[PDB]
Amino acid sequence: QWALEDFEIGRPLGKGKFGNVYLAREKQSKFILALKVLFKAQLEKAGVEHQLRREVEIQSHLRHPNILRLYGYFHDATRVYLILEYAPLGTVYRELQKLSKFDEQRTATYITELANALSYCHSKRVIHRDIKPENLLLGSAGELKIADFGWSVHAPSSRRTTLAGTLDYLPPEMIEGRMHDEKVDLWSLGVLCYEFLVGKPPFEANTYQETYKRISRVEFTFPDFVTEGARDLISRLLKHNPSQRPMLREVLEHPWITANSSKPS
Ligand SMILES: Nc1ncnc2c1ncn2[C@@H]1O[C@H](COP(=O)(O)OP(=O)(O)O)[C@@H](O)[C@H]1O
Ligand SMILES: Nc1snnc1-c1ccc(C(F)(F)F)cc1
Ligand SMILES: [Cl-]
Ligand SMILES: [Cl-]
Ligand SMILES: [Mg+2]
Ligand SMILES: [Mg+2]
Repeated sequence: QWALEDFEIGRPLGKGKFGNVYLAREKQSKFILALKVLFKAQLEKAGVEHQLRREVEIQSHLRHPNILRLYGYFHDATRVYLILEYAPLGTVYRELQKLSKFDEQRTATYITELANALSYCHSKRVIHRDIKPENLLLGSAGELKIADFGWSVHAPSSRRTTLAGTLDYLPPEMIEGRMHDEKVDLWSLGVLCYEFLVGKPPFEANTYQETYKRISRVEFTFPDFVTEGARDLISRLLKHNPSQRPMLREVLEHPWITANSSKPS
């Protein structure tokens, strides 16, 4: 169906390990979108063809206001193209670097939107497993949208692919290569809440080996300015035993969230 000739390419929107994303406009409809370009050669080399198919299949059937749309795909002799919804206000990552840290109302609103989107995902037993600021985009009204479903699977699961970059957002069971389920996303939710309020993730360290150690032992402390309500929520989410982590309904109905968020469930 679609081919490259159907689109006019614009400015670079961002880069990932494999993804090279551009602003684009479809010629006949003038529809503005984001084009995610991947190189077949590096995809074959890393042997992650299965990750790309899972990304296309899972994301294209999901329909939720806080989840980025995937309209379609096409491919030539060298590249693969994903046709995505364009997010005009950029990443949460960039926004965090601008402001250094978010206030309690901004943080609570983001968490509510995340919890809403994850609740929808888990209802189909879809787990994301790669929730971090670079993969959270912002709509035209500043609303949060989850993207990059390249690591997503159906629960329960093991891990068959090599862990690439940072360990900062992964729970002990995933890092120790053990079996895991939906509760991995809730650990990540706890890591984000901390980083949103503090300015850096709770287990950050100088080396891979040390970050590994702090995560498996759950070693984190709060700065003085973090209030009692925030500490309660974060402490509940960062449990070593996954079955002790709260349900998403509990997060959405937490007194600190309900008092500070500006959006409903
Ligand atoms: N729909 C989009 N709108 C705006 N920017 C995007 C969009 N998709 C991706 N980007 C930018 O490109 C970067 C990489 O996209 P992503 O799909 O996460 O690539 P990868 O899967 O290689 O990590 C993101 O961090 C973001 O900054
Ligand atoms: N042809 C090659 S080579 N390496 N990956 C591919 C590939 C990966 C994903 C798809 C997709 F259909 F899911 F979109 C198609 C092709
Ligand atoms: Cl290109
Ligand atoms: Cl306190
Ligand atoms: Mg990404
Ligand atoms: Mg990816």
